[PDB]
Parts: sequence; structure tokens; C-alpha cells
Amino acid sequence: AVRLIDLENNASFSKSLNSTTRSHKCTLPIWAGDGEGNVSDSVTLQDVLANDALVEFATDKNGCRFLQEHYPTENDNDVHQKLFRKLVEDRAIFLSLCSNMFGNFFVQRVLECSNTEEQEILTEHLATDLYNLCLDKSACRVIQLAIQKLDVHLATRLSLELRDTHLVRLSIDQNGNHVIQKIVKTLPVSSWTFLVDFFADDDNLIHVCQDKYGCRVIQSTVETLSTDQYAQCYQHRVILLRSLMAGVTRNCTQLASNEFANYVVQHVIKCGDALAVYRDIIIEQCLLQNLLSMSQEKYASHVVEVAFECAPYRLVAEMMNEIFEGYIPHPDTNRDALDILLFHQYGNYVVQQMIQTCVLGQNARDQKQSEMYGMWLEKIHGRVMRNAHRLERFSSGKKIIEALQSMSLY
RNA sequence: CUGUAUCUUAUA
Repeated sequence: AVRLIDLENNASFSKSLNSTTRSHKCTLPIWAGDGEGNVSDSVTLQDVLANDALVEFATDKNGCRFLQEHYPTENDNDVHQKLFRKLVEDRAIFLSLCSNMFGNFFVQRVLECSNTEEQEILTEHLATDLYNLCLDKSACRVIQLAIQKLDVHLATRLSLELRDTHLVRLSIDQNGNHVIQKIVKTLPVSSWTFLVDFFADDDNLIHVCQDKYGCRVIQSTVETLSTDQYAQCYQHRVILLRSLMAGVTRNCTQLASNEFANYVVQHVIKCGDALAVYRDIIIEQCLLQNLLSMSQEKYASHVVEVAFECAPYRLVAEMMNEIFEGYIPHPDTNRDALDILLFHQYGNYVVQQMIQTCVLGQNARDQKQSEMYGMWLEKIHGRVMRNAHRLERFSSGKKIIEALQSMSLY
């Protein structure tokens, strides 16, 4: 008929009535409760809204599980809208419930049941303190389900909120690593080019690669930048990769002999498409005068193993000539690099890999290559036969013996 | 006589 404008009744003191709980540990307000910390069967989401107790159920285990279980899936339901409004009315209570050990799961349930309009409010809330939210053990999950579920421009706004932050500290963090990995394995590369610019620095790249957590995010970025198929047709990723692989190839020696950055070095040796050039460089720069020394290291011997696995003949041949005739025999013991790596706790593996590639390559098309692999393998056989009495007693020596009976020199 | 990681993937 006529206009009717309906202000909301205030409940200032009535919001404080939910502060009283049966338990010290439990946070469910006493009106909803068995007395055993479970929600009553008489409680309705409508009651939660009526009592203004969304935060208080989201802080409980059983109250939050109730919310997740009965939150409606369709975006046009009235209870869905009233609960979402109550969630996002206050930014501070939203970001507290994101940071809550139990409320995060409800924020994720909202993310699961979201449309584009709701995603806008959620993205603006997360953006205001994204860096600290993703540093938190609880919210980091919410941030990752955001990067999963959002529209790509909303997720890109979130990703770009990290543009000028302490990204070494976030990359090596036990929680933010998974966030950064999730971004680089999820969003298109334009959403996170600022990361690749960040690791154009040598020091940032070293401190992230020399970590159990940051080495895996560096692998995820490199594996994302390498996997294309639009060769020649433009080259944005190529330029990005290059600027990253520059440092890898410039600190290779250090990174390759590191507890964690070795995995990065072997990841670029294993991927033989866009990283092949870099694989070859890495071999040429840190490996190809240092094979004995690196095969005796507990970390670098794995890198030498995957280098023998994945190198091209041209380099495999220089590696083989290094081990067979590249070092001057010890002045006391009169033994070469091959003698040393046969009776080494780590080198043995390198020698086993040498055997493996010289048997796979014996079946190569180029006869010359087949002959060269055969005579390398023959040189290994002669040295193993002259040391077989001592090597037979070792597990590794037994693996070596049964590798060389399972060939055909032809 | 065999070799990296308490996340070779982490919240109720």
C-alpha cells in the first residue's frame, strides 16, 4: 500500500548470552546442547539465526559439523542467504572464523556452495589480510579452496595481493608453501608472473630451493612453465622459464649438493622437453668435471644417477670418458674413479645406473652408439670381474653381478 | 651393504 521501512531490532546484550557454555573447552552455547557437547535434536539453523549464534556454533566441533551438514546447497534458499549474510556482515568475525580450527571447514562449505556474487564478497574479505591468512594453518586451507573454486579473475586478484610480500618467508612456511604450490599448479601463469620475477633473484631462489618445502614449490612452478605445446607460436613462458633457470644453472653446484635443492636439479634433468637445454647445461656446468666427487656425496649421487639416466649420447659419452679415463690414479692405492665407485656406499648406485643406460642404449638404432655402449659396458665388466671376490660379499655387488649377466653384448 | 623426505604432501 504505502511505504514501510523496517529497521532491525538491536540485540546488544542478547549477543552476550551465547558466551555461557557447559564446558570450559567447548564453545557451543548452553541453549543448544545434550549436556554432552553435542547439539540438541530440537535445534534448527533458524534457531542459530534467531539467537545470533553462527560464530558460536562455528567455533565448536559439533556445532560447526551441524552447520556444514544442514547448510543448504542451492544459492536461492532463504536460510542459505541468511547464514551467508551473518557470515560476511563483519569482516573481522569472518577472518576469525577463517582462522578458526573448526570454522574454516564451514567457510569451505560456503565456498563449495557458492555462486559468482557470493565469491565477490568472499574475495574482498580474504584480500585484506591474505598473506597472514595463508600463513595460518587453518585459513591456508580456505585460501586453497578459494584458488580452486573461484572464478579466475577473483583468484587472480587474490594471487596478485601477494605481489610485494616476503615471498621467501611464505614459500618456506609450513602452510603457505601449499598455497603457493596450489596457485602455480592451478591458476594460469599470468596470475603469478610476479613469483617468477621474485625468483629471478639468486638469493631468493637459493633460500627457497634449499628447503624441504620450497623445493617442491620450485618444482611445481618449473613443471608448470615447461608444460606447453604451443612451440614457436609466441614464447612468454619460455622467457619466464629462462629467467628462472638462469639462477638454477648459475648456482647449480651448490643446489645440486644440497639436501633439498638436489630434487629441483633432478627435476629439471628428468623433464626432457623444454628443460632439455637446461639439463644439458647443468651437466656441462656442475657435473662434467666433478662426477667422482659428486657420486661420493649422499645428495649429489642421486643427481649423477639421473644425469646418467637422462643425458643425451653426446654427454653420456663425456661422462663415461670422465669416469673411465678422466682422473689420475691415487698415488698410494693406485686406483681410478671406477675402482672407487664400485666399493662406495653411494657410488655403487651410480655404477648400477651406468650399467642400466649402457644396456638400454645397446638396443639403440645408431650402430656406433650401440658399439660405444657395449664397450663401456665391457670395461665395467672387466673391472667388476677383477674385483668380484670382494664385491660378491656386498648386496650392491650382487646387484652389479646380476645386472651384467642379464645383458647381451652381441 | 646398501643411499635423500617425521608433509616423496600438512587442519576436526
